[PDB]
Amino acid sequence: AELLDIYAQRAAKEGFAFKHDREQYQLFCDSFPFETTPDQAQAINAVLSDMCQPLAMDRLVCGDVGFGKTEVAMRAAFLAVDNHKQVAVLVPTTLLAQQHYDNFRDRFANWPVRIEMISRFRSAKEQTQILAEVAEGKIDILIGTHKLLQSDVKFKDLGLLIVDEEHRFGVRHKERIKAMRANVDILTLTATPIPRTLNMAMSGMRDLSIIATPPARRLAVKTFVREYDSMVVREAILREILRGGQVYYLYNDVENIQKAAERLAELVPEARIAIGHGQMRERELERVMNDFHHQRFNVLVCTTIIETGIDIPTANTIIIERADHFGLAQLHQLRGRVGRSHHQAYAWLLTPHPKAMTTDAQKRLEAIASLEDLGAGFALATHDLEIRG
DNA sequence: ACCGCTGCAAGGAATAGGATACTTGCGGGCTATATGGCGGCGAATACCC
RNA sequence: GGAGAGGUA
DNA sequence: GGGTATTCGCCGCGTACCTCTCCTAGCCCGCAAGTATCCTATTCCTTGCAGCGGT
Ligand SMILES: Nc1ncnc2c1ncn2[C@@H]1O[C@H](COP(=O)(O)OP(=O)(O)O)[C@@H](O)[C@H]1O
Ligand code: BEF
Repeated sequence: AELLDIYAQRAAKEGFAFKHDREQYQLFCDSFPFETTPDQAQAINAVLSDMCQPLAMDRLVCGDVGFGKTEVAMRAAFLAVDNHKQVAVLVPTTLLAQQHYDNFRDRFANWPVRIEMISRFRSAKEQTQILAEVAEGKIDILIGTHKLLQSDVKFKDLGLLIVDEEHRFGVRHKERIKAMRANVDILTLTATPIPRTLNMAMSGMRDLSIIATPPARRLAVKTFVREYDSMVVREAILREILRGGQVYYLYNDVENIQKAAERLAELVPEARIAIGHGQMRERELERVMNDFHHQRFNVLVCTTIIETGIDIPTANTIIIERADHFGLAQLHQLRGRVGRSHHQAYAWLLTPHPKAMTTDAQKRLEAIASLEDLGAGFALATHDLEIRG
């Protein structure tokens, strides 16, 4: 009955056709100072052909982290601004939202087009101005979190929508963003699908694509599943400090993180530490993110806001503290978030007492330890299927 | 004497764990179709006048 | 209490 | 009617003792036990409205 309200098998849509100029797109390729992997090229060809088709997309590009997936979005946005179709981008954070903001600014500091962000960082006074500008269409590239899906943003011609890290998103988020215009091209970027989406990809009802081709210098990431030792963490911190890198410290607490920062400072007097949590006024958060870009302090304690990831090649090691309750997707994503460089990264994993571990925690840890190699996220997602169900 | 700010609830994503509705085999409690034995004898038909 | 089987004189 | 033959069915078949076993069938409804499921918590994130210093 619900579908009979639409009077179609999800088929009342006619879609849209994009026009691409081969020379213009080739010029944008020239503005990209890199060479894409063959599977990245295949994904580019598939997405460009699909948008050239007069139908709307729902395409999964589920490849492992560190495979330059974002550049596919960069080129999609370039072809969107070629048509001037008011592209919007969604990510469930502010850190990676800022990362995408600056990346798009870099991609379009040569191409005349307007890129901006709308999130908690912006004041409402300028949020209203952003909404007015996107109502008149003077803005083409917007980056922001769920503020857009609050029945407040107005688009003269909403023609392209982008979503990153489909995981951690509840249902009806995609429906709320779809409600505005049916024939918009949906580009679903992600690192790992949740079981339902992966099963639907298997069904073939949604377009799917995989990029099993890592960059040249992306060597593996070492992993070490160890019991709670206060010395391995210190010596690994020193190992990366002598290397000249940044350590990602995970503890997953917003109360004892304060004490833990000074505790690990006493453990490692050589370490310069900043304190990070999502319950902060965000001014010092962006300031210390800038500091991290400058690597003035080495090791950062943080909650799961780090999961989205703005990894710098300088960072080459992650030490966690809680290893009893974390999903396999998160484990693999934070494993692969490190790197983007020629240098061998590391992933030091700290576990509390083995007998305090429940059976499922043992299964998760043994599974993540069993597999350690490139192109491991997709197979890990397949294994997570039949586990989470 | 008006305002933008902080802060304090309401609703999304990840784990453990008891309650409790659901399913099942029973134990006692109850109700309701033959075929290898003769002999004697008296009554009951059959019969053919 | 009643049936069935075997046995003794 | 009547004297007769033929058939049908009922009646009957020793006394005393010892050992052993087994004695209605089937349905049905309460009921004990065992279980899969559903609601109950914890941790993270991003909103929406009421106080509130400050001027
Ligand atoms: N084929 C390649 N060769 C060398 N470096 C690459 C290649 N593809 C991507 N990179 C680099 O690796 C980084 C990966 O970042 P990102 O696009 O966020 O990857 P992912 O989205 O998979 O995490 C990019 O910033 C880019 O500079
Ligand atoms: F979206 Be990614 F993994 F940078």
